[PDB]
Amino acid sequence: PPRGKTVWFTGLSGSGKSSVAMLVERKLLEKGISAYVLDGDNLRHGLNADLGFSMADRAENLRRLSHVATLLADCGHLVLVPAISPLAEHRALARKVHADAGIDFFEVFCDTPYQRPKNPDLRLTPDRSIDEQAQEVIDLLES
Amino acid sequence: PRGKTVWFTGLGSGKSSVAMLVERKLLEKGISAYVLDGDNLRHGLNADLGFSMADRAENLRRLSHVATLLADCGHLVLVPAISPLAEHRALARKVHADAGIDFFEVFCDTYQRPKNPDLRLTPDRSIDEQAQEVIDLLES
Repeated sequence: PPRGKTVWFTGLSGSGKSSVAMLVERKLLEKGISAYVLDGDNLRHGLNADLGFSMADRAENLRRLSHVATLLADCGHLVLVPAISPLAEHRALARKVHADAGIDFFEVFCDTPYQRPKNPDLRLTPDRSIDEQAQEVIDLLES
Repeated sequence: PRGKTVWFTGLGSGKSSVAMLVERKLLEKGISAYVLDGDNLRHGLNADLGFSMADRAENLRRLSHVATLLADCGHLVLVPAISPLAEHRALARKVHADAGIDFFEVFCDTYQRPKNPDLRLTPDRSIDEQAQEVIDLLES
């Protein structure tokens, strides 16, 4: 069965990660693509209910989130992950988990101890409308 | 359209074989089935866990949530479980009920024996017939 891919959105709270991810989801579902917004905050209620909010627990939450993304992508989904992921190592580990799974991984930086990504696939900035920004993610996936 | 979980339990009892053959037959019919293997999850998602009593319980708790997540995404989730104890199965069941996902317990007979499974698979049955019995349950 077909395999999906992951778009990982990193950036400070208030940078529009969840808004953009949700609009991309809607636009992809209209396309007939099984898109899915994977939010770590939701996972915290069930799967990840053992974790707290220490830095170590946040790293672990993200490590787990990257494996849930590869699992959903293995199941065919276009996974959209809005996660602050402030450390480069958070994003590097998620990238490595995807490489090992053979799942394509796109990093989108929603720009405003946050370590700024040097080489994202796409950098979004607040001049543009959320609709425009969503279309830029869509253009990235279709390129 | 929400999926469902089939939870296979038993001792070599043919659990992973029936789970795989059901997946294959469902995939041929255009049904999005998926075999969710706890040991595979231990190499990735659950790589933080050891093998203590508490760890084995946590591994099952997490597996049950992964199943509900996948079923919520529309998959028919097939779980060749290592869940010898009744309380294990009960926890998995409760997770599914709390999520509003239908849960089917399939006992691959040959450890606390299931008292009230949806289906009992008997070892005299050719594994084509066993998988077909599972599919018939799912299609009824």
